[PDB]
Amino acid sequence: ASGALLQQMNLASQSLNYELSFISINKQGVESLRYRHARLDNRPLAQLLQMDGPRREVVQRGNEISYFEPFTLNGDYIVDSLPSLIYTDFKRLSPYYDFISVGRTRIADRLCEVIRVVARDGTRYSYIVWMDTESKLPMRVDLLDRDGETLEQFRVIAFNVNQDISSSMQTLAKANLPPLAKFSWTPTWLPQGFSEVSSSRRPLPTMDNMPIESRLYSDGLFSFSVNVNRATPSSTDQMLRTGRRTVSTSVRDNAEITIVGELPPQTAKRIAENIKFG
Amino acid sequence: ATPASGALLQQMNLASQSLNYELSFISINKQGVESLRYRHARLDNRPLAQLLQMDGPRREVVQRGNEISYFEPGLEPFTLNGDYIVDSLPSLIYTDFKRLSPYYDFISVGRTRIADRLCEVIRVVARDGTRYSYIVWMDTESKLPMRVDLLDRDGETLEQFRVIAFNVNQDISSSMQTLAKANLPPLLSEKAKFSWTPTWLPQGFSEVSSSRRPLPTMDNMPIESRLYSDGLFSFSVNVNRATPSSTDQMLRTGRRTVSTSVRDNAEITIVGELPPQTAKRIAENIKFGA
Ligand SMILES: CC[N+](C)(C)CCCS(=O)(=O)[O-]
Ligand SMILES: CC[N+](C)(C)CCCS(=O)(=O)[O-]
Repeated sequence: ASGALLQQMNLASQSLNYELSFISINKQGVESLRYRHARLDNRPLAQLLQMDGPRREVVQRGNEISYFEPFTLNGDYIVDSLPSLIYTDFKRLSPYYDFISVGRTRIADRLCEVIRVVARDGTRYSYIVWMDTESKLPMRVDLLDRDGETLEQFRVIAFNVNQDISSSMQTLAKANLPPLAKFSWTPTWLPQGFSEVSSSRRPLPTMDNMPIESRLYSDGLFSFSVNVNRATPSSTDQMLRTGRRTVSTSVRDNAEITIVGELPPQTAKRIAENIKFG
Repeated sequence: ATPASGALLQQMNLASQSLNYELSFISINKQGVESLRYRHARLDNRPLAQLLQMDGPRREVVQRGNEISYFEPGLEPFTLNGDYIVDSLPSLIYTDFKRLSPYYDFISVGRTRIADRLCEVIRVVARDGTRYSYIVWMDTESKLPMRVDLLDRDGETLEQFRVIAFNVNQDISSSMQTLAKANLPPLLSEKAKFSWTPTWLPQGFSEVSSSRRPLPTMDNMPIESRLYSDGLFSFSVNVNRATPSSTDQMLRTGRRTVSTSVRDNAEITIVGELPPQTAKRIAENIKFGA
């Protein structure tokens, strides 16, 4: 029951005290991170630290996420390294994802269940998760191409679980932190599972205050934005894929459509070229 | 009010040999990113160590005094004599920097954060431009190595050692305490002078041992070996009787260079952590009948 195992991983991630020492591998290279999580006063407490170079820090205290290099904002979880699929509602996903068992294997000196998370309609990237058989915490996570090429890799190098909370986190618990629309277009085609999260109109940083209209879509796991703005003679069709960011611009009619998010290029384009106007 | 680079390096060496610690590190090279764990302690005025491969089959290597035991996937384990576990730590760590200094330069490149620690950054370069070099990041408190790169003469990195998490001075683990008293696999099993010597060696190198060994051939063809080291890098000069099938060739993989040259009736093959150019220069400077 992979579905159940994945739900358990999510739950372990949200409710245990733990420290993960892990590396993030992608085209940029091998980055060294530390994540600490705890529960204190029935409230989440977390720290993501960049280990090498300048001291980039991010902390979570309840729904306050404070960033450091010096602000804070609201959110239910730290984003985009610590594998956002760890905070995924897998019950929400099951109708349109397959969870596939690929057996057990040693990662980080632990026996792990290995599970593929694939969207049924062949439309998105996929994950494969190695989870600790005891703690249920994620030991390794690969983000994969539709062609099986790896875009991003999360690998735990050392960890501990169930220990009492660091002086750091014990401090952070009390320490004071920094604290801080209707469109004329819709997408006619979205991959099975996606639904709108928010809409916004934003003035572009240009001499004309030219609006850009954005819809944020998510399927509980992957997310992207559809951005529309009035076309100019300098607007062009183009595709850029780096890692998990695809930027797909297409010009249709008098509009500049740009899709930004975790999507195979093909899918982004298919969305772009299915927006109905008027 | 900060020490010369050589004093720092000596400190790191000392820290490595006398502290109890655990390094969780990755070694990066053309193979990929491999995840290792190294534990070191001293118990009964004796070294105690464990190198564990963290992913896949459970490859383990352990040190107890001067015995090194090798544990493997579905294999009978064995023990050898050795002063330290190899392919663990970069060899750089066991180095005697007092010894190296007449022929190496130790160059400060400042301080930087590795593994949430302020580190001194130091290049270790051989003065005669003859070898690969290292750059070390060393924890400013513990003195332990936090990162180590081995570099081409062109600055390309051949191998990288990076600690991801570590602890120091913490109690010797009950796993390690078990090892001290554990049953180790039984220890598993020539002294001569030759007619040839290398006339050119990089500044610093000196002979470690000599041996004559019968090759695994129908004729019991001897092969004569001199092991050289400079305290950091090491190589062997191997001579054997040339055959019609003996050819000049160079193979460099990572930090193994195999350089064969045939001069006169001899097949000379140099094996070790040396730039190809240097290996060849040694091979083609052996005299015979000295
Ligand atoms: C086939 C070549 N590219 C564009 C990289 C496609 C890779 C597969 S996909 O759809 O997941 O991006
Ligand atoms: C000079 C070109 N090659 C041999 C490829 C670069 C290696 C330089 S080396 O071996 O001395 O570091």
